[PDB]
Amino acid sequence: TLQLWTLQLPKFNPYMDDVLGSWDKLHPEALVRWTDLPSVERKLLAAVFARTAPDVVNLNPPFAANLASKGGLTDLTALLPPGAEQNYLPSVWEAAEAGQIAIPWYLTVRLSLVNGDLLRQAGLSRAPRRWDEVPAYARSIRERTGRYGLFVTVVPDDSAELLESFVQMGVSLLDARQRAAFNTPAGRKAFAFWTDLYREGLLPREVVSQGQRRAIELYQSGELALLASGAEFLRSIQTNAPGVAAVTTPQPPLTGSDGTANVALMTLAVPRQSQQAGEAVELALFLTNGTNQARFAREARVLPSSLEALSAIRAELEVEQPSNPAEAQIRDARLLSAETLNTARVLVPATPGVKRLQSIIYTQLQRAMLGQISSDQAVLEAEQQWNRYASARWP
Repeated sequence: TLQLWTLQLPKFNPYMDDVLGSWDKLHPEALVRWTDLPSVERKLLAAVFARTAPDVVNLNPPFAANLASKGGLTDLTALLPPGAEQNYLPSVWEAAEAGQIAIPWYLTVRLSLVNGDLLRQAGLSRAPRRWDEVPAYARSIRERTGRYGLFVTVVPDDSAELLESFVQMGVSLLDARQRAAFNTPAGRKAFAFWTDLYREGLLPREVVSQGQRRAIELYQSGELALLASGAEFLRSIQTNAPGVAAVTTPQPPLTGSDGTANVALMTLAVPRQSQQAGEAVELALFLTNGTNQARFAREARVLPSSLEALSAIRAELEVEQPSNPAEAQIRDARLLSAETLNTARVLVPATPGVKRLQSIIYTQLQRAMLGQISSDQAVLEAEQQWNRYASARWP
């Protein structure tokens, strides 16, 4: 039997129950036992210590790089059928220094869910689309409505949107040698950007202590004018808070002057300890073929990495006839995500130790937002702490 490990998937039990069921009908010799987890490295280490490593593991570019730098992922090129990469988007297939360590699965382009009713209360007609327009926008929301314009968490190991904003703001995080590269005019400007927003009462005070689940809660309460989220969460807004969804419009995500948006890549990898690597590759290919990826794109309102499924999903969206405004809203969001994908890139560099770097930056930025140190003081402390870590790991 094979053990499949997926990341943060309750709402998608029926999808998994059918596709894995189909797999079990096709491959009775390698039945799948599925476990979904949130905190992934601790559980992989325990299974590998017991010499019971899973066969297919769901990863993202940052975590996949930490594992592959240590020789833990199978080079799939040896086992992949010839012309298997032809079935995937080339930009996302090549998004995996240790060879081909992962097969692309699905991906998400997050949009700006804008509360249009809060905008009219603030005397605004639309939400900003670039970060240098965020302060003026946030002030108008804060003073005329009392609500908050946006919510970006600085809890060290929560969402990476803050670190992604650094990249969108032109900040260079690491050089070749893995040394700190953000003590630059861009990095100091980015640190001051977030410090000044918090100190001026423009951000919710709990951004230093709560993650995107609080942002979700604030938007559904009508207390957040812009929520960085995808199409799938829009349907739960429709059910949980119809008053807010009725005045919600999907909008392009916030970017920097370069325009690039972020895309969250989900992949499937085969640990080197796996004793059924060939069957594991077959399972990863089955989960990511045209039919299964298209079906998951519909049920999850997500974008696939399969060319066949991506074109099929784009085609269904262009000719979909929604029966009510709710379905039309969901169609508008999914279509905007599919259109944004042509300009979106992966922004957190798929390098080892990026979560250590995120934690150091978020911690120092947090000290500056609370007024315990200056912004430049946070930059220096972050730079020196990262170089402490980087000299020990990569001398």
